[PDB]
Amino acid sequence: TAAERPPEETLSLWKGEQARLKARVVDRDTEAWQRDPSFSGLQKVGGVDVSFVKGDSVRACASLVVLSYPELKVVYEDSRMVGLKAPYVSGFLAFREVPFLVELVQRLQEKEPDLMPQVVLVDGNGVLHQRGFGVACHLGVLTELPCIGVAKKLLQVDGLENNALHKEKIVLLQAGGDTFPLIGSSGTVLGMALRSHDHSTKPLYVSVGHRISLEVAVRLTHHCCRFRIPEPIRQADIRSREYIRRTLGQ
Amino acid sequence: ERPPEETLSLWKGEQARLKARVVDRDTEAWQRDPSFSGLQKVGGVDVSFVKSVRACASLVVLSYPELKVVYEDSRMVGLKAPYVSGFLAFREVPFLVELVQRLQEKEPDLMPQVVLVDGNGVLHQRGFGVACHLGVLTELPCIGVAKKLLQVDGLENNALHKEKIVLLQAGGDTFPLIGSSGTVLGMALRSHDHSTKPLYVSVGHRISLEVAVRLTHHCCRFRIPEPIRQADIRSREYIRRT
Repeated sequence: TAAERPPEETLSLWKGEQARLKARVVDRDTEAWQRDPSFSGLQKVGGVDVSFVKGDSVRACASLVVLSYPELKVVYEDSRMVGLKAPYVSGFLAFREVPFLVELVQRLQEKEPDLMPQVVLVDGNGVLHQRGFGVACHLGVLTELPCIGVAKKLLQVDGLENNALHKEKIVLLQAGGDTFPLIGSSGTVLGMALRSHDHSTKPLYVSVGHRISLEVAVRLTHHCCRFRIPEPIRQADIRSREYIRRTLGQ
Repeated sequence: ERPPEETLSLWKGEQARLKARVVDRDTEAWQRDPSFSGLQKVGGVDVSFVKSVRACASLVVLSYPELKVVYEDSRMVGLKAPYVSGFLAFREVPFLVELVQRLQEKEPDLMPQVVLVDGNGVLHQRGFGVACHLGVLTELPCIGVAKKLLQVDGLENNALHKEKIVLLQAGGDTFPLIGSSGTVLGMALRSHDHSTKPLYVSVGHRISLEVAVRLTHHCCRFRIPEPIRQADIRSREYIRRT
């Protein structure tokens, strides 16, 4: 039943919790380094990942890393095998993994409180979401850490579509740092498509999680990119997959 | 790990004995045909080893020129010989032979007219790589296809060698691998237009080098020749079906 889709009875409660927690999202900058032209004052950037074991519908590995800024060197790392309770359901990602991420942050607080990250990059959307409250917002509100949503595929919500027009806009992205906005049918700006480095063509889709503005989230994500995937998320995923490989006796 | 020297010494002796049976010229009418008219069946083999000792050996037969799979067989194999460069056949050739015998017993009309092998033929420490070994034990024509240069008889993947690779610009372009002896051990082959890393092609058995290289090029939809690529896909897929 860990792989079984939750009943509608359960999904409705999850929608209720998302609406409750959404009132606490802060979609502007609240940190001094975020208003600094060079992010002076930013020293620690977090990244998270949860990799789900390929045969097990029951095993996953959750990882948290903290990187120095601007050097992007790993100064803290933690991976844990966890037991899954819910499958992937689009729009409800937080409910299969956010408790593991929260526990990772609490373990950091108990073990190395001086390495608490000043912002966390999350593998998943923030406000670009069926109900405006994706996993990056969910983590932000439960920890009160600033959070950025970094997605690798476009969530087709509020009129967004990976159609021919969208693919043309991607072709128009010519260098790392170039962007185009993700606009809902309401006209609201849900996020930005970002070409993350010169030698990638598939963009990241960046949205606000918590306690950050969209322009700052985009700039910082760009600055964290040595490859397509931002180094905090990339290093977390590397560790999750390595730990799974070791656990699976290899 | 590595086998004792007494064992490698016996294996070198065996390689020398069998090498006398290698035929390094064309013996099939389709081989001298400008289009390989008469060639209908091209085999490929692969043996994938999980780094316990479990491994999977696969044989495919493809139609020519269409390169469609007409026969496939994947067998879990269980022997424990380690990889020793120059002695590859001694960890896998009996299982390749057994695949060929299974084809003969099950679909004798699909027996391949030539087999592409992942590993060298005469490009080898003692002139008798796994592709020759398979050729002599089955008497099928065999082509050795390697992805890295075996540094033997003075061949070296140095800057000079890397300059020649840069000069390979189109699928089908080649340069010969000339040993310090003056012997031509094989050819470097740019196997298609959108790959820069060459294949190293050598004679296994009952084929000339010029025919082996041309046929290998014709079997390449991607960098790796389609018979080998399809056997490898099946070995890994079979293993993943743990």
